[PDB]
Amino acid sequence: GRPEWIWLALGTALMGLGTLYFLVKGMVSDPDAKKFYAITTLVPAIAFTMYLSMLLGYGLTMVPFQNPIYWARYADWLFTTPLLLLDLALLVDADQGTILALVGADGIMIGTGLVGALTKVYSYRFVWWAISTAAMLYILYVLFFGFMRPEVASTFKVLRNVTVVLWSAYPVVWLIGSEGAGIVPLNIETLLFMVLDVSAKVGFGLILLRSRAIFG
Amino acid sequence: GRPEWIWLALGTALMGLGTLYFLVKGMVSDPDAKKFYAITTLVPAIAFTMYLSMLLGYGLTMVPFQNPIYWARYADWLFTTPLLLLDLALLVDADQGTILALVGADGIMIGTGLVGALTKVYSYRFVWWAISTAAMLYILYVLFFGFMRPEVASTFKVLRNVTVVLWSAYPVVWLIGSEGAGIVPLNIETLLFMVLDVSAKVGFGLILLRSRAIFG
Amino acid sequence: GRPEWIWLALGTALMGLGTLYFLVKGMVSDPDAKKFYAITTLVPAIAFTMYLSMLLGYGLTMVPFQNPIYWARYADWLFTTPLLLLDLALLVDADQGTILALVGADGIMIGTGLVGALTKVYSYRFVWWAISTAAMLYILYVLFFGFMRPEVASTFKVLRNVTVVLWSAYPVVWLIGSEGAGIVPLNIETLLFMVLDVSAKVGFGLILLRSRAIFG
Ligand SMILES: *C/C=C(C)/C=C/C=C(C)/C=C/C1=C(C)CCCC1(C)C
Ligand SMILES: *C/C=C(C)/C=C/C=C(C)/C=C/C1=C(C)CCCC1(C)C
Ligand SMILES: *C/C=C(C)/C=C/C=C(C)/C=C/C1=C(C)CCCC1(C)C
Repeated sequence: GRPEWIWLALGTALMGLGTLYFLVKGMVSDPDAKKFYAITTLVPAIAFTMYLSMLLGYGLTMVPFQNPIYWARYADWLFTTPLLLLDLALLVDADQGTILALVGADGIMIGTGLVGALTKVYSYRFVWWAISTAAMLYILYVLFFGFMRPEVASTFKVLRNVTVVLWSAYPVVWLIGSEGAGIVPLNIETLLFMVLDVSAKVGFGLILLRSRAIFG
Repeated sequence: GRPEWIWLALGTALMGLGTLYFLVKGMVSDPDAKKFYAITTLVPAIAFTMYLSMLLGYGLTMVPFQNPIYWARYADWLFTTPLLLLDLALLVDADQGTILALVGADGIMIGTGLVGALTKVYSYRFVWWAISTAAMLYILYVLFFGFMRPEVASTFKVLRNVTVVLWSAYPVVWLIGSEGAGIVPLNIETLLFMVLDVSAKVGFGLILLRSRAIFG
Repeated sequence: GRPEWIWLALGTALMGLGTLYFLVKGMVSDPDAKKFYAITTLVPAIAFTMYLSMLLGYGLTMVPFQNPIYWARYADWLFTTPLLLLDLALLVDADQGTILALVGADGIMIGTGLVGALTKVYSYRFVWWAISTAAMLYILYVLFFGFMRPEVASTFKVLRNVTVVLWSAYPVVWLIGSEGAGIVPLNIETLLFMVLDVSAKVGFGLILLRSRAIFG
């Protein structure tokens, strides 16, 4: 019924297939590699469920500021974005202190994202967007300045670059889409997030899980 | 007022008493044993609070598909089921990678359980049930195939068998009860969950905390 | 508009400034010290966001028992109180078992706090208050009886004393304020929590982050 259904359906499909691929691929005894397979398989598994929830209409609510807001995205990102950061952190043997900073900053990013998404005073939505963007920028700063076997170095560099590029798109899509200024229709916005989500999840995992960096 | 009150009241009582028993019993210097006492005491403490919430009417909502759904169960299981899995994982010195898989799969199980519980399209409730059951089955697979001092071996075998049997009952009760097909009345369903919950929590803890497997 | 706005605004300001101070101060290579800076900076960062949410009206709901309840407090405390306990636990090199007990007990404290805050049967609100207070008392007991370099000893003693005093005020404020008996107006209650929150967060962090106890 809703025009964006096609992109929700494809996202569900692609997340589903990616999960099954990583699950089959991970069938691995090396403790380190097992950690990467676990993190990297859980990511699209979670996204699969949240995409499904949006397709079926459960992960959608109306916010008066009567705007269709897919809140399920934030339930997804609350878990999947810290997991993706753990993949990076583990590659480089990050100190626990740096892990907590990343995870905590990420929680703030998604939580303020959600508050902004659900806020009924239009102008205040963008205050929450700004705070969330600050947390994102802190995360990007830590990834470049806050942190090594050569193969770990090469793979970390690729994944970090992928991360900086894709993650930076999210706040732009939100600002111009139905959560923000409403300059890009919900249908197109759903498509953008779908492309970003699959790349950031399945794309990312493929690069990581095909590299020898994950073995001790 | 509501017929199931008696089973909510007994569950609250039994969870309460089990918590106090484990608390008194744990009054223990061995680091390993302290970890088991903590996990195993927190479990029925959480369940106590969620049983209380249901007795008092706070953990109950009406879902139109006007069906009384005790959502408090899922707030309980979200924390207590991973904790029970940590008890198992620690016994056998599981690799962190295997722990994340178990915990993550468990989160998916309960989260999709909850979505199914609260879904307003009747047919879709059972799609969520199926996904949750898949996650449960993955958990059971890991417990048997994804993993040792003899006393650890004996105790792990008992607890794992208890786990496989009791946990497998939960999806059956849900399917036939008020969350699913509505073939078994809410009153009887509440009783089944109460028996399962106490066994899976207090029964489980008694077997674990009386074994010498918990000491290094 | 609402009289308590001034205290929400100052709390937001003070939490904001404290976060920036700790962030600048932490600009530190020692792994141990990094852990303390992370925990201690995240704390007022979270509180900043939740104070903002209350100022802007998002973190407030009406509970019929038509009472204005700031639920945002509990979203704050759910994360910040375990973090503050981790600061203490790490100082003294607590066993993981003791950490889980503290964190778990803290989760119960805040969760039952929230249930009480949102409960529509007046008398039952204080049952939840009593359970939460029991969990708090268990936490205080562990801090004194459940647990060392001299500088670690001195700093831990100060922070623990600060903790026992400030934390014990929270249940009293709740009982006499708008969540409980309604003997102290919401405006004054908001002020009390603001003073307690800043002391418990910024005060606490200043004492910790100025001590040499945080370096290995
Ligand atoms: C698989 C999903 C991924 C990698 C999602 C990343 C999402 C973000 C980095 C979102 C950031 C946002 C802001 C920085 C501002 C407010 C809007 C958000 C939550 C989209
Ligand atoms: C103390 C509580 C325990 C051990 C609960 C275990 C609960 C489950 C294994 C529930 C499983 C479910 C499914 C597998 C399908 C959907 C319905 C659920 C959530 C009951
Ligand atoms: C920064 C915030 C801090 C340190 C908050 C501490 C809050 C508590 C210790 C609250 C305790 C409560 C009870 C013990 C009973 C019910 C009411 C609560 C949640 C305020």
